[PDB]
Amino acid sequence: MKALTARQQEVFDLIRDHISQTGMPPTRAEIAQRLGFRSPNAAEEHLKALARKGVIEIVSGASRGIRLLQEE
Repeated sequence: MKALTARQQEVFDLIRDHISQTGMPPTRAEIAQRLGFRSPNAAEEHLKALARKGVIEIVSGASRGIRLLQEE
């Protein structure tokens, strides 16, 4: 249906893993630090590619604010 590339699928798996442990979605600092990104704008660009294909809503304003929608 809508296929995800390997490093954007690592960003999507950290969103599902923090909801399964805590209830809530992660910050853009947790996505850059826990997966291992040298520039935090590369973690933000893979998060934008997940919203542009159609799998998440980025709630722009809330720090822990990424709502899980679709995969397939």
